[PDB]
Amino acid sequence: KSVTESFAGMIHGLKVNHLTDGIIRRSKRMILDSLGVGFLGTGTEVFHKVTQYSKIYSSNTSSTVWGRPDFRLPPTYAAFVNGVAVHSMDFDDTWHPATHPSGAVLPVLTALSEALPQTPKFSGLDLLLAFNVGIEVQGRLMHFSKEAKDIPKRFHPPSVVGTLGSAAAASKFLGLSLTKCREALAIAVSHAGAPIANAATQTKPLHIGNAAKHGMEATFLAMLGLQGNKQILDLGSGFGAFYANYSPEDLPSLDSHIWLLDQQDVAFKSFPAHLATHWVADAAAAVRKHLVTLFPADHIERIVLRIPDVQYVNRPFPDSEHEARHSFQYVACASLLDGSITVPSFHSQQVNRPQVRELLKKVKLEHPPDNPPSFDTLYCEISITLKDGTTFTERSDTFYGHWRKPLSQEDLRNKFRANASKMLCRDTVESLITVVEKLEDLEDCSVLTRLLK
Amino acid sequence: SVTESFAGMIHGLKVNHLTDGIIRRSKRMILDSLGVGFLGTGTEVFHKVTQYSKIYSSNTSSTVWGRPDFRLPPTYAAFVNGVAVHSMDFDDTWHPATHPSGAVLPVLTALSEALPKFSGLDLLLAFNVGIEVQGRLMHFSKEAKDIPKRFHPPSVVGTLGSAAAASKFLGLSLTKCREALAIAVSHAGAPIANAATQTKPLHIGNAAKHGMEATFLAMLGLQGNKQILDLGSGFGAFYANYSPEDLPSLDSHIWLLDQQDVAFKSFPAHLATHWVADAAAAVRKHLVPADHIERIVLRIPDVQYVNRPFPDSEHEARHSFQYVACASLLDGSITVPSFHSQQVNRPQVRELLKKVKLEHPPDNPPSFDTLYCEISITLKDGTTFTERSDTFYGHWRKPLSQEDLRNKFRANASKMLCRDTVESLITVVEKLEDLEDCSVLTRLLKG
Repeated sequence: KSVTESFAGMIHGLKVNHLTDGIIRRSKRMILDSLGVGFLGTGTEVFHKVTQYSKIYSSNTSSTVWGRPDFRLPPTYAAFVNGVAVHSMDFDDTWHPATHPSGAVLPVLTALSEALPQTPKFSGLDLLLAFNVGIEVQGRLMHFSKEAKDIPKRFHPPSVVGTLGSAAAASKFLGLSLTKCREALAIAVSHAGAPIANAATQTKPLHIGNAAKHGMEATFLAMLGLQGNKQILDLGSGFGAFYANYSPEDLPSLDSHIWLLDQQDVAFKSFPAHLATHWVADAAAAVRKHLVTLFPADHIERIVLRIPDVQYVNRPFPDSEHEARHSFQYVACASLLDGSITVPSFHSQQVNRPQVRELLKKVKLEHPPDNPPSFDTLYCEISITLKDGTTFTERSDTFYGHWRKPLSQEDLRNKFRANASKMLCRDTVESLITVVEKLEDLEDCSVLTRLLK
Repeated sequence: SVTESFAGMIHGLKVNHLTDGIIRRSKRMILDSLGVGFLGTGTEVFHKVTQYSKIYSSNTSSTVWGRPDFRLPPTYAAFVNGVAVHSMDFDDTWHPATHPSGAVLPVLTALSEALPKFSGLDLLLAFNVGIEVQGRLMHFSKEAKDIPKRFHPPSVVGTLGSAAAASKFLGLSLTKCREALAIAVSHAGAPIANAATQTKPLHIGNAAKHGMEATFLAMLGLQGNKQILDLGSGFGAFYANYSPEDLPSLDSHIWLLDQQDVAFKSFPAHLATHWVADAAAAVRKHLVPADHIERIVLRIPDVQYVNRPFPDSEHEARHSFQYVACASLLDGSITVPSFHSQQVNRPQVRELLKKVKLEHPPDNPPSFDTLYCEISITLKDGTTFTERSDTFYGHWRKPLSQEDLRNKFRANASKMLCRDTVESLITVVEKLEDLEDCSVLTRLLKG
């Protein structure tokens, strides 16, 4: 047969009986983190704009807009705005090969659980199964091109593999047949193109939104019988259009299948910025220990960041939240000036402080050959020379939260608490934590969705 | 920057910049698009996209061309109407390769209805702005001159052209036009493989839809990359060897449509097969005998997604060099019903399809501007006949006359509309220049 048919086979064939306790732990962590960052993102300008746009549409079915119990959107637009919320602050999870896999799946399954209830109630295990199918389809697909393991320079993966992950999760959750799962994937491929250039702008979050949206839309068109190319995932003129040196492979038998999450964990972010800057901040946080026992900003000779050549996060003078989130230089100098980087660190009011500008003017980037542009092998080394000639240097190979040194469950819960506390009552936050941690045992998925408002 | 140059051109151009040529050609393009859309509203693809779209409703709405019994939001109205226009791949063709009219006209129509007076000149201005933007974008990559092999141009340049036309028609500021383009870029990716199947029409639909959506998001103030058209990591992500250039100053600007006409199709198939049919129609003149032929050799470029020696369905038949050749030989002509399943899988067609050999000489590159088709038929007794078509009637080198294009419109639109309504549409489009309000044209689409 074909690789495309293999993907349809994996989506259709996988059952709750194939889920492992490891992927269930990782899935519950991913879901809790995604909900927290979404709730936080509901306060952004981007989420406001996408909800003001979406509100003009209405349907016979509708779904919750996270944190805002006063209005509902069609399931498509609800998933759209919720994915925007999770990716509104570049604060959701990161995986390897490079993508942001949770934001494109969870809002879709939530909207479907509300919008299209099955005659048998949806269970937490059904949500986990569809979630892991989407997470598996993306990533399993990314291993068909080596460049997917590097930080992207052409297309933004969450719009490419995230869209097909959405389609796979929706097809699984609703219960589509083998060939309709295939057709949902083939249709989603024609909704999957978006460039990396918009990463530093107000548009970037919509890459998750549409990824959540379009996949669902493809599934709907697949249910109506709309057909696509039977070999869309193993043609260079099909899905392979998004990757250089595309090299697809058949999927393994379910008897020999191993979930990707059981072998490759996700990284969780501590502050809302590009993952590469999490190395920068860490290195900066170390070197500041030799300078501060307030930072002596008035008399610093220079700041040197040894960091790989990722141009779209090379921003010596960012103006907005979004540019600061994609700025090596701002993250380094802000960590040096304040002593830590958190959410308010990326407010444009804070980014444009005169101390930030004067210290920022001193930041030099250096790209040594030994460190490649990849979240798995990237490092950051920071050197600060004083006007008196003294030079200090510290290096970060792995930061707390990276898949090599993951956040503890307590720290991930506390991130969730701090984020959700702007939208949810305390008791709602604690109950939602409980429900997600015990999601595998949840007889009725409604319990989770009813807490998102 | 080039991006700012596009925003400048879109905002700056006025009705007074419209030329006699681009108006004549725009009226031809619009009439053809309406006819082919009405024809396409009877297809399964239109059914699928309207059964999907009907679930959405908004404060404003717009006409569904073949189904006046309900209304859609202008977004979904443009979606399904563009689908109808591209439902059987019988839209027009332009150079560099794209299908620029199908992605633009439904958007301007839905906007004139949903979000009100717009004049025929305002419609023509926004339409030509979209067409111009598509042309200028395609001139930034060499492969745009060729028949596509990775992305489907109407989903890439058509999306930004739609966004430009919508932004122009609604009246967005300079920077909001720029932002509409930057947002549209993030909605613009679709591969050529789905060209050979039932999904293909949606590439126009989404191109009409997403462009409009981008404009709406721009109107709300959503920002994108201000130099999206100057980055290979931006719009250039869709092209090999992307090399953008500034647009000429309005002091020296020339419309592209005024220099490069569009080709109009005679039968619903990929434009390349229009060479094949023409050549085939010639060679049978020396024969008119399906059972007396040794072989059929069809010289034609290496375009794999129209290389289907044994098609299964409607969509493969529309993308089959071999089927077009064999149907032309058997019937003497190709018409719309020629692509029905019972006509594709008939035994005479199969007996000839088994005989078709393709040859790809260097003289044939995969490009609509330099393509030719040469067909040779050898009989079992050794007799060989050869005929060649370098340009077919309807190609921009031999464009369809007004009589033939009007008759195409009549034949197609009459499937859905009362023929007197068809004549009224002929007059209104022919006289669009003097039309006080677009309402007159859109009312005729109620029928």
